[PDB]
Amino acid sequence: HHWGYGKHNGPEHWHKDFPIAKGERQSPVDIDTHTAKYDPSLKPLSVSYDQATSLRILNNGHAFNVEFDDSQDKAVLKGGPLDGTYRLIQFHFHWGSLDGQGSEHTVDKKKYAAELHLVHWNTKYGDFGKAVQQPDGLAVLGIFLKVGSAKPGLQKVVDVLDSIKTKGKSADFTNFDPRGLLPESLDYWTYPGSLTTPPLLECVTWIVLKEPISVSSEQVLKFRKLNFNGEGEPEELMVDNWRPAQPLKNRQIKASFK
Ligand SMILES: NS(=O)(=O)Oc1ccc2c3c(c(=O)oc2c1)CCCCC3
Ligand SMILES: [Zn+2]
Ligand SMILES: [Zn+2]
Repeated sequence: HHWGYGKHNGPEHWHKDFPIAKGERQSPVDIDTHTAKYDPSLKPLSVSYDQATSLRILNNGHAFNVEFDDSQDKAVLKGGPLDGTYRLIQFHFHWGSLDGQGSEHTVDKKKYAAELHLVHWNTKYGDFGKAVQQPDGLAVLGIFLKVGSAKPGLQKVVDVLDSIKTKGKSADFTNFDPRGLLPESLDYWTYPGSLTTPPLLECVTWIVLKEPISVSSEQVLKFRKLNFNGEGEPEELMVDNWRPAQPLKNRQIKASFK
């Protein structure tokens, strides 16, 4: 039926509605450190979020995301394996039913408690809608979350989750600075991939940071209180909203660090 993350509408069923699910560059993938290739040509990432303008946070039934005003050339991502400028549009997370799983990408088969995705679109295509139709239309910055000390910058996000527990619930979320979610180092791995939820378009240049951010058990726990269902319906806890690793095929994962 409508795709989801359940046993009867989850990732293993998506290909029926979206044939590309079995494509040549699907995401996520497992990053093998034995085969990752250091590319001395890769430029450092350039992140300019000082002018980022958050608008609201919403539960869309697949996860929760914070939307940004992508009108002006405000918050942009450039450099790295990218050509041109990419505007930040929104960010969301993927997490598990327990600390031992939740991330989409894995490193040497290791799974993290959650994964943060900052989505950006290539300005040369005019708008977000037209970018998804191109192989270099989007750039998603992926950040792993491990359980440990608390991340101050994430507190504002977790404290507001109470008010958007069910699908359809939205809340104004202004003045949130995404810089507080970034790790110390910007070293990264990169490869061409796709969106990890339907429509699964292969229009993403993936940039996965090597350094995970630390979040407390208390913080991650609040993610698990959200629901997939809308208000006034069978309760189905929003947990394990991640897609398993997909076949690497003929792709090569490059590293910006030795
Ligand atoms: N893991 S992820 O960043 O690829 O997740 C997604 C998957 C699909 C979308 C889509 C849209 C978006 O804004 O963020 C997305 C993030 C809107 C329309 C394009 C396809 C669906
Ligand atoms: Zn080796
Ligand atoms: Zn995602």
